[PDB]
Amino acid sequence: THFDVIVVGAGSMGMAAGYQLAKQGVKTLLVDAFDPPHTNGSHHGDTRIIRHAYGEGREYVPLALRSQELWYELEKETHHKIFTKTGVLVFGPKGESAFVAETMEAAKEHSLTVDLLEGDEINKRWPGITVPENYNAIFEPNSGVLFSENCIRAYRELAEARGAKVLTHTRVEDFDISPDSVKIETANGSYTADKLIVSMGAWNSKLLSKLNLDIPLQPYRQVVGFFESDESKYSNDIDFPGFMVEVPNGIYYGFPSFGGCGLKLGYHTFGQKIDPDTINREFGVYPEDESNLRAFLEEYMPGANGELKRGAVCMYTKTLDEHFIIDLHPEHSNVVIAAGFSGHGFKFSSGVGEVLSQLALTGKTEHDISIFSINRPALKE
Ligand SMILES: *Cc1cc2c(cc1C)nc1c(=O)[nH]c(=O)nc-1n2C[C@H](O)[C@H](O)[C@H](O)COP(=O)(O)OP(=O)(O)OC[C@H]1O[C@@H](n2cnc3c(N)ncnc32)[C@H](O)[C@@H]1O
Ligand SMILES: O=C(O)[C@H]1CCCN1
Ligand SMILES: [Cl-]
Repeated sequence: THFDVIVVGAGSMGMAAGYQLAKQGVKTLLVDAFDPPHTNGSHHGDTRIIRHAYGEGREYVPLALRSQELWYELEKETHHKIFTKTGVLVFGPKGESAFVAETMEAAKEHSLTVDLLEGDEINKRWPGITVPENYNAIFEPNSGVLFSENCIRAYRELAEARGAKVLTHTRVEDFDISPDSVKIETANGSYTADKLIVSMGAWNSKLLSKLNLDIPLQPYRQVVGFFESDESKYSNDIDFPGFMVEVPNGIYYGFPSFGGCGLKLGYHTFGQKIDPDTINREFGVYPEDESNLRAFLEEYMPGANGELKRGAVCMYTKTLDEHFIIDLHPEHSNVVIAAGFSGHGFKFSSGVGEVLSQLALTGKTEHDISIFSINRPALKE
């Protein structure tokens, strides 16, 4: 019940941190409210996009590239499938998309490998896409799709084999922080360590107040749907890409069909404000769930608009500036916080696990994480 490090929340970020700590022989306890991977947090629905040319900001590119190399390393270490190089297509109306423009600027700044296309060039290259002639695109061939549940399961199995312990179905209810130690309280007992990593996903919005932190964090209910599609156009086997696109009523993202699962789509810039303990996790309970998806499909990917095969309900946790929080607690250098991933953190989770392990062990990281500071002005109302 004493450890070197305790990770609270063994999800996307926490489980990666656990792997990085265990690989260094650091005796780690991970505590999760469920049994990860699971369907109650932010990491299910099978698949996640990884992009390198980064439309949310060119400053994420180093972490994206480091994370990509870590995912290739993970592929080699496990029998679970980690990554498929689908490429990622980004498109939008010419001159009317900040996301597209920043994606292009990031690629230029970092000498990333991309193709530039416009109008009917897009429809011709990828049968099944129907964009207007005034749309332009940037395609990144060497990014792709992560199997997110498999990533967390592989990190867990590898960490446990090296002696990490995973206490499941155990909610942390409170914390007690001292100068020279950390303590968590649960119904199944209290545990102590030298250092704490706090990575509770959407529950960071509810429980960071138990560490005397007051940070705006808003959970959002974000659905995805898998649709019966024309496999001769939308299969990964015919090189249909992953995508993240801007259109006049917002940003949508999606995935090619893998083994006939259907094209998967989500709507990024809308979701319901929720609390993670009362969210309705059934797909289709609000009319928007299915209708906002088919509105996009009928316009832009009309042969991927068949029967709904599967739906899922997941959560984002947004900061006011939609940048992450990765830092030491301002009052407690033995406490590390990972929060506020704002709907775009999974791809970085391998690199973030490395950052969190460095912060926990040394109070520093070799990564540049200034944009993720817990003290920055734009976090606050
Ligand atoms: C929901 C979603 C997210 C998403 C996305 C599509 C959807 C529908 N598409 C993405 C994409 O294509 N590419 C990408 O890079 N990101 C994408 N995202 C976002 C991403 O999935 C999230 O940013 C990321 O998963 C956040 O990870 P985090 O580690 O913060 O969250 P988590 O995996 O849910 O893990 C939190 C864990 O904490 C446990 N927990 C909660 N409360 C407690 C307490 N009290 N005690 C102990 N454990 C606790 C949870 O159970 C969970 O396992
Ligand atoms: O993180 C990404 O790549 C996009 C996909 C959906 C949400 N954010
Ligand atoms: Cl998130």
